[PDB]
Amino acid sequence: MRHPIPDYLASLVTELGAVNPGETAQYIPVLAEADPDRFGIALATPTGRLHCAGDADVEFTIQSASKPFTYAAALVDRGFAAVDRQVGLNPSGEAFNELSLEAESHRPDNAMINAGALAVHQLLVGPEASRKERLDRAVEIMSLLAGRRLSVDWETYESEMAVSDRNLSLAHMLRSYGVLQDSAEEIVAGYVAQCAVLVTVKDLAVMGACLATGGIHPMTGERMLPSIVARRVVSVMTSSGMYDAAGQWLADVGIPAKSGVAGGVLGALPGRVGIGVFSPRLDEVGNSARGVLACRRLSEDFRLHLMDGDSLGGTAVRFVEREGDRVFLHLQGVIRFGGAEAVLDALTDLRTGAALSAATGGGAVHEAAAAGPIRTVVLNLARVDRIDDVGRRLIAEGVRRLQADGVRVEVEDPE
Amino acid sequence: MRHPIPDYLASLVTELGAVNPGETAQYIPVLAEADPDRFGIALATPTGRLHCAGDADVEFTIQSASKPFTYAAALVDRGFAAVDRQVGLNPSGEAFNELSLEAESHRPDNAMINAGALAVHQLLVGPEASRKERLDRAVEIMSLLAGRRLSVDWETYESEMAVSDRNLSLAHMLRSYGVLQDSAEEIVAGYVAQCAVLVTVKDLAVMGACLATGGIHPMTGERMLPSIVARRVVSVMTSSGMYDAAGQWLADVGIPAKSGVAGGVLGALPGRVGIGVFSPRLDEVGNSARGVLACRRLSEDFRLHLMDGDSLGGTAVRFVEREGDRVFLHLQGVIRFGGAEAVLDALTDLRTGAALSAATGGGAVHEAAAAGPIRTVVLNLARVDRIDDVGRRLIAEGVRRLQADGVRVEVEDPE
Repeated sequence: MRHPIPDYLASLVTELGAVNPGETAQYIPVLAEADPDRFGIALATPTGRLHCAGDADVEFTIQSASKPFTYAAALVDRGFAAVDRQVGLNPSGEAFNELSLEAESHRPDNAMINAGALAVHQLLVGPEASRKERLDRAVEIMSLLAGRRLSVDWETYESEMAVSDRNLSLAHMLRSYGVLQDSAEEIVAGYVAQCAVLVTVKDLAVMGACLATGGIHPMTGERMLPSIVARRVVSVMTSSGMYDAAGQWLADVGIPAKSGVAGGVLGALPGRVGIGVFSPRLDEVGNSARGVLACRRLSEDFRLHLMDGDSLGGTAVRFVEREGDRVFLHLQGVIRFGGAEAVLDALTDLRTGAALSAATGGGAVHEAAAAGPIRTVVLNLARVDRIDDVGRRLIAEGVRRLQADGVRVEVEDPE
Repeated sequence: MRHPIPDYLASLVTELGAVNPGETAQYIPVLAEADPDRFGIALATPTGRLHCAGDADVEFTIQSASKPFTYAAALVDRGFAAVDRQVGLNPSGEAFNELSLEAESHRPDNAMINAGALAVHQLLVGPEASRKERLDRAVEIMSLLAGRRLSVDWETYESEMAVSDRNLSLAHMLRSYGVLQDSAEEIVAGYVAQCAVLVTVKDLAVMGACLATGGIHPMTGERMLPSIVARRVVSVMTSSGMYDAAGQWLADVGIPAKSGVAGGVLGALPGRVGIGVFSPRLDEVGNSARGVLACRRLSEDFRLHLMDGDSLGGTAVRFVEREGDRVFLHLQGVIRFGGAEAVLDALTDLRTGAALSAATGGGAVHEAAAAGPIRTVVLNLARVDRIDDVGRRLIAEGVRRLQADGVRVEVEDPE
């Protein structure tokens, strides 16, 4: 059959496509003269599906939406300590206030604002890295998450450089406070090239999906980033992505995102989807008017929100059977604290010493109390996709306390 | 056997219990002279389990941690429009700045700060509600989520009233801007009594759990609040609960929470747990020193964080079987967009016109491609706990497109 989501997307494109308020970034001709009658959107899932509609295959410079990816590369290349000493985690407007540097021992507020992005670029490969290395590293992280080699639009780059006095102001002030070690010109050029990286709505969706999964690429299943790093990135996207409008945005949209002045909007909702949107015209605060409106629509219509209780929970326990002397407990899904906690409940509801469930979501945990004594328990993990360190330790300890009850425990774990 | 979580909690209490930095709220004798050598913690799960340790059964006034619950009651009693016109969604420090009222058409920044909490109390039952009704309503919402009738500590109340000049300042300024209609004294007294509601660490955990589940009480399974309301409440807890430290808190702890000056800390992580913590001494910014540190520990040790990709996803599809002519697709868990989306993939991977999975978390969606033509599909929902409107519509549309393929579809749905 035909998947309905791509259809929902086409509707939305047609709906919101009816109008085209605002205007394109006027500070440079390349963006000032860009065709405004363009509108695309993409939704990449964890499993690897990519739904889209409209101009979702049209390239445009990523601009600010590049900031979370370089942030991820910096945290990976230098570790949290080195990065947190140069970049804060406080939300704020893009407007620069010197008192903010003198504050919290000299460091821009966050990686989402330009001052922070400059500091992040400065930190890209290492203290002795060259300009070319940091630029390549920025292109590399973005390409790795997109799953294809990306190009830099040098035309937009040069156009931007001719009017980079502001970013130069920020860079020099950062140098003054010891946040930048290389030259203002060098760091600004690197950041400007970084923003000139070309991407389509589909790429942003895929890149967003890597972040939504905790660092796993949805198309290949390879871990591109550590989960803690991906977690920090989406965290700052949420608290600072939409600047001083972040609070209202978290509440009313609930989707961590970041817009770019070329018209692209990046979205990343943990555990659910990667979002890419494209629409040139910006609203009064510089965000893609339709891009931002499209995120708001998806949120409301699909009832998608960071505050959703969409967790495995008790469903971690596929089922529990008591054939006679032994008990068979099967697990499944992505097991972390929530699922592991439920498993511990199952092991405890046995005596080695319905409606409520469904009403909440305890899965087959209730089948534990329902299930001659019990001399052996079999934990089958065949249906379990993966388990984080926490889950492993909780279940490991759970198995340990079973034996302590003089109960035989066999863990059938194919892979 | 013995559940390990309560044991983890005991360790933590002993660990963090080793020291007791800071001091008790000195503004009133009742809190100034309270016994500082007290420390408890509780973790209530969605299914209905309640783990705890230390002084988790010792009552104390809820203070500020009452703000999200009255916020929930106001949104329920008056609807979003009526509340959003009097209360913003912008994070900020507790320090009052008049320009903030003149801003965004006269309304305090958010429900977590005192000015906002006063406006919320003002909105409690209705425009013609009496003082006694609004106070009862505040006690009622809190009792309903705790699952027991709560009492007001009138001794703490009176003690607070003798030094309520500041809250009176806020209330009068709000009246000046038309945010309050009743008298300053009346609204402040209501808010002060509201803060004097007595709770234990276990109650906060349970109350937090109601919010974590989207409004469902974990002990009975009854819906106490609409999901959108519970969602708005946790949203504001996250963006404003920790005031100007919210960004750093989201990133490093990732648990929406709110502390009270009596030493209580409330936590609510969607889909996973309700947190209650108690420890009298406050740090330099007025938060429970150990309470806040205990939340930070749970986050790091259990790897619990709002940015976790802990979702049902493809696990929504329990399994897919092709006996011969017909296909049997079984669903399970809490189905919302994420799970429903996966189901649509299953229905589409059939022709009516492994490692990658586990690597991500597609569950048994892959069994769709793996599964003479196909004349009938059976959707069994017996194992599905519940499904939100979005999921229902997506699956409803999915079934509709199957038939459109001239495929027989039977939905076995016991309950």
